[PDB]
Amino acid sequence: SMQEEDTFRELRIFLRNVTHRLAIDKRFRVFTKPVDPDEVPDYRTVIKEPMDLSSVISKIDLHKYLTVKDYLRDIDLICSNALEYNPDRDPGDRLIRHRACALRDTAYAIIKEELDEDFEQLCEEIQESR
Ligand SMILES: CC(=O)N1C[C@@H]2C[C@@H]3O[C@]2(Cc2[nH]cnc23)C1
Repeated sequence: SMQEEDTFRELRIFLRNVTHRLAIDKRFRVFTKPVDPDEVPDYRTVIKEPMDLSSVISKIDLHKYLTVKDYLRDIDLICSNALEYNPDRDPGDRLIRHRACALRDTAYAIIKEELDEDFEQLCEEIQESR
């Protein structure tokens, strides 16, 4: 229905605003673009599904996310990729792990405060019906 397409357009507006607020935070700069194959030629042999905040905005605009749950699966993949690729005790690895955990926790906290649980349940019920 037209009302259902208005629901999904409100979901996209909401996801673009959360994603912009993560992308401007100086802590999260390392997550704003794909890892450069040139600088790190080993990255794509270890990490089988790379993800970054620029790809997330592209995916919103391609209508890839019909629920906030499917968006959070990509935020979780950015964070789990960084924990798996940078697991060592040295300060460089520990700093990127601390930033990855802060990106995940910040996204979840904005969604807990600003997403209406009945808006998310409506998106889930339209998705299930298709
Ligand atoms: C997001 C992530 O997990 N990354 C690991 C890489 C290792 C290190 O920070 C890089 C990018 C880079 N270029 C040169 N050294 C590096 C980003």
